[PDB]
Amino acid sequence: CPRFLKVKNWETEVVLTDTLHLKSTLETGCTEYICMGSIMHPRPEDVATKDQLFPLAKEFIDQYYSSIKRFGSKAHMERLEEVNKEIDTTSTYQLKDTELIYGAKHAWRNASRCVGRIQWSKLQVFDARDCTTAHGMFNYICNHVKYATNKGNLRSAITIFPQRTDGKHDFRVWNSQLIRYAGYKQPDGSTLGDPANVQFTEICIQQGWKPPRGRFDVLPLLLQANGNDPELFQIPPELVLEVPIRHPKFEWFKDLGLKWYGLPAVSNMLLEIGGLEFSACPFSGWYMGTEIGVRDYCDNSRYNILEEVAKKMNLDMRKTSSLWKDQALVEINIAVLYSFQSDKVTIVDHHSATESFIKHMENEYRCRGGCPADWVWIVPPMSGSITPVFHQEMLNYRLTPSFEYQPDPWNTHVWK
Amino acid sequence: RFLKVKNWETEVVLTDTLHLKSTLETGCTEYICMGSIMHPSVATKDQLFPLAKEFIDQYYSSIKRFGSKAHMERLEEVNKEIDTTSTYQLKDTELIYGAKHAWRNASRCVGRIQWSKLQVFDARDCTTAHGMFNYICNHVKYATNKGNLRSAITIFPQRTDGKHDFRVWNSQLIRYAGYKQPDGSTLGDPANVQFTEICIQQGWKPPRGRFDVLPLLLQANGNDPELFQIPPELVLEVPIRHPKFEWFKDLGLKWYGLPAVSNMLLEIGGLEFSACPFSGWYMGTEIGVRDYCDNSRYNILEEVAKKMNLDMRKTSSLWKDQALVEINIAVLYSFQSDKVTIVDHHSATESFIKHMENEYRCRGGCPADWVWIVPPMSGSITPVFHQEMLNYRLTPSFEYQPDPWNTHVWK
Ligand code: HEM
Ligand code: HEM
Ligand SMILES: Cc1cc(N)nc2cc(-c3ccc4c(c3)CN(C)CCO4)ccc12
Ligand SMILES: Cc1cc(N)nc2cc(-c3ccc4c(c3)CN(C)CCO4)ccc12
Ligand SMILES: Cc1cc(N)nc2cc(-c3ccc4c(c3)CN(C)CCO4)ccc12
Ligand SMILES: Cc1cc(N)nc2cc(-c3ccc4c(c3)CN(C)CCO4)ccc12
Ligand SMILES: [Zn+2]
Repeated sequence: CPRFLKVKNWETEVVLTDTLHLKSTLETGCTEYICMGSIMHPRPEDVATKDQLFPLAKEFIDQYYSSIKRFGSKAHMERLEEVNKEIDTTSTYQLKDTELIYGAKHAWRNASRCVGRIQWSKLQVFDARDCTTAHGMFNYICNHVKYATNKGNLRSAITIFPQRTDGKHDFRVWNSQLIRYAGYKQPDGSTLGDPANVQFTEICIQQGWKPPRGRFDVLPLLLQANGNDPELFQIPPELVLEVPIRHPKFEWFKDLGLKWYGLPAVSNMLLEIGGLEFSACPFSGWYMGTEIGVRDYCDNSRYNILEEVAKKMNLDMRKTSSLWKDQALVEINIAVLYSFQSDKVTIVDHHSATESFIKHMENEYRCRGGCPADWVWIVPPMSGSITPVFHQEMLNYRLTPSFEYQPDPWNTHVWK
Repeated sequence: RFLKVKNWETEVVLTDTLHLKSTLETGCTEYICMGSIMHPSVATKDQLFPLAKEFIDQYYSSIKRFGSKAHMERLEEVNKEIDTTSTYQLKDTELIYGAKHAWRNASRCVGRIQWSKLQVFDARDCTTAHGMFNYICNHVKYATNKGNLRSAITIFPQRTDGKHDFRVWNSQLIRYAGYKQPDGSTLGDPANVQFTEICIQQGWKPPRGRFDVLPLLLQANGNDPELFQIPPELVLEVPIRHPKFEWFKDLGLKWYGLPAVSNMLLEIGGLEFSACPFSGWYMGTEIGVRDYCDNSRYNILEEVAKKMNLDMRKTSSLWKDQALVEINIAVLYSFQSDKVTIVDHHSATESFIKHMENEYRCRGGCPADWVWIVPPMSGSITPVFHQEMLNYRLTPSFEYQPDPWNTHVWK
């Protein structure tokens, strides 16, 4: 590996120099002969053995004491010794509160696919490592939602449940986000509600949930403590801030009956710090408008929102070259942004977010020596080339602490 | 080993074995991916013969005559020719095969379902810039075809010692000049400001309009390049108007019909063709008229939004996005109305998915660069957005080469 790699911005001609990639610890999936940059992800018995844990913990503790300008100190050496004794005698170790907070913020700071990382150091960390039951998890999650929502002035936050021990006592949130709408596949094939959530909805109903069978039924929480079987809980509806979607010019848009929830809280990823694995760690921020997945709702039978909007706009839907899909996609995204701003719910448009990210990326190159960034996920899903990330070259690599994918729990769980 | 790629809308999984036959580096490593870097990075007798062999082998394998009589005879003939001349010459059949397969292997090209329909013009006998101009005129006339555009490539003599290169200095056969105004705005096409100044310094007398077709600057056998004017009756153009906004035509915009890329290098069996202009037809989003100045301060993007009376105070109004869609509607509407071949990004990406399926079935895979295949607008409502791809470098190939004015020893 060469010591300095350059990235160029082809609009501004600015060149940045990356050295931070020398600190990457996980494989990308690419090789010198093949690039897997567009692959989305390139057993339970296995937890870190003692001998695998030692070097990962040292690397994290070193990095932590380096960041607080205490590298090589008495404090640093005593912590190393203390961690090594814990691993020696218990096969694991416990993070200090300060290291837990540092590790969670840097897992976000290192998330190469996240365009909102300019915010990385303003993360509220909730330590739920004292949790023991699904009821306790529900309590912790309700407080998280209430704190993060903050009556529409959203605050990014993470709640960290106990780390993995032997792999048979994992804490898991089975939801993919804390707030999602149910989806119901009808006998004739059409979809009621959110088609993205049909499978998990079926699991909840299988587990005993009584579905209202509407378009916007907030799913229950499915929570697993200490490897036990997961248990169902209803989020108090007053904790779920929602926004009705309307359009600033099209009076008929509201008649589509659409709304969306304010808080994106992803809960099916894994947080890795110093070799420790926090398999339940829901984190939340606020939305970028393009993320809001209302366009895939069915309006009726075979017409989704995108098509219905085009019909109501009276666009020519016969030929594709009329760009009716593009026109309707813009109007939907205009409606989303206008509705959140009107109700004073935090949201960011893709122009502002990518513009902030470029400034963040420059600051990180200057102050940190690099900024891992996954162009394939950073560029927004519409109007790519008119955002400043499109012509920005990026280097992708995996730093630790990190957020990682993990198997869906229903595939791996051993039912009691 | 075998590698799988999933489409997350259709859940189709394809299995890639063809990447195993790749031997040029991508730029990535196990620890750093350079998928968004635009370019991450003469032949001796010893280097040449294995490359020539590999290509001859795959050629005779493709015509199902591997290990045949004529196959063995060709390897011996090529080997002897490298030994005595330090290079070798491709047969016409091989030249056509190689050119089509360089297109087939262009991982960044969404239009490759057409790869086998390519008219190849052998210009390896050319000796002078005048001859290059002749070959290029014939290429343009054939490819334009009164608006029924036909894909084509013209291939000039291969590199020898590196001091006698043939080069087309233009980036495309047809482009508009760009004039940086002391004002501060740009007259004409801002993307061509540098080459425009090189043409002026070379003696071109600029008309200083908005749509001045640049002269050809042609370099034969390493000599200094020479200027030529393409006959205007050969340059097919389309006035840009809008099917609903009658004021769009008042922006006075137009574009040329023939995209013909002339600054890339074609590599076949170890031989290097530094002058090989290739042309097809446009995808509507490629047409970079949005970056024109309408006045001394506002973009076509800004001018369109202004005439649509959009709110341009805040980005969240998405005025840029709205105007961008309307400019692309007009481009497509204008080419179709004038019966000039064009493809929209929905049809093109849809065709590319079908191309991938074909290629995985018959070839074992298809190298594809997601970063370049996804169109520059409305990405997620095209079928390629959710299509996983594998990117790898197969030869024959089209390659980047430095601008000739940074390497040329002037005399
Ligand atoms: C504060 C406002 C935030 C915004 C606007 C934002 C924006 C985004 C967007 C637009 C994506 C890609 C979405 C997609 O492709 O569908 C993303 C991905 C991601 N975000 Fe952020 N994010 C925010 C906060 C956070 C926080 C607080 C965390 C964690 C502490 C986080 C961690 C991640 C990760 C790990 C990914 C990649 C997920 C994956 O690989 O599957 N984000 N973010
Ligand atoms: C026939 C219709 C064709 C269409 C619609 C088409 C479309 C495109 C598009 C949209 C791009 C990317 C454009 C950009 O990023 O600005 C591209 C790239 C490319 N095209 Fe095609 N193309 C066509 C024909 C051809 C032909 C005939 C050749 C050569 C024989 C070719 C070779 C290439 C190459 C080499 C690239 C990548 C350039 C690079 O690596 O820098 N294309 N094509
Ligand atoms: C905190 C936060 C705020 C926000 N506005 N967007 C976010 C988007 C993601 C995200 C985006 C894509 C994605 C996944 C998560 C899940 N992985 C595991 C599957 C692949 O797809 C995560 C967190 C977000
Ligand atoms: C290559 C690539 C780049 C990028 N930026 N995002 C991607 C997102 C997905 C994705 C994954 C799961 C998913 C959906 C999208 C949404 N729909 C289709 C419902 C099913 O859930 C797949 C590939 C992506
Ligand atoms: C034949 C044909 C038809 C068509 N419709 N589009 C095309 C686009 C390209 C192309 C696209 C992008 C690009 C470059 C060329 C030049 N390289 C050297 C720098 C990187 O940028 C090439 C050929 C095309
Ligand atoms: C990462 C990436 C992906 C992609 N799909 N396309 C890209 C195109 C360029 C590009 C490079 C040079 C250039 C222009 C575009 C055109 N304008 C900006 C005039 C100046 O020349 C750079 C990066 C790209
Ligand atoms: Zn890569």
